[PDB]
Amino acid sequence: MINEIKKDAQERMDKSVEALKNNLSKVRTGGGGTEERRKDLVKIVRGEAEGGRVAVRNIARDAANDLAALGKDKEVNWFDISQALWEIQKLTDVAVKKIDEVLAAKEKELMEVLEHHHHH
Repeated sequence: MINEIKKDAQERMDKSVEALKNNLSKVRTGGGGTEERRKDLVKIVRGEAEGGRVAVRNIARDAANDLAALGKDKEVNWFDISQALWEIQKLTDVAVKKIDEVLAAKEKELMEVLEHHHHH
């Protein structure tokens, strides 16, 4: 079951990160804005990013709990469970780092005034 748990977890986390990108692509200025108005949009995407983090962490937790439940099975090695929990932790770390990077790039896009934007 271990391999399945780890696989599902990677797939669900990848799914969460892609959903975040999808959702963030809807948040946009339409080609310009005052600093204040662009910050309104930044607050929204910050909220969504934390939603992504929550989702990813929830997935990791479900996974760890599914792993621990295997304990009851004497055929399952303690060391395989231990390794698998370490892998789940790595997956969360990678996923959160990506969400953080996605958020930083999105905020910069929202805030930075470019020559082709309508100016205020």
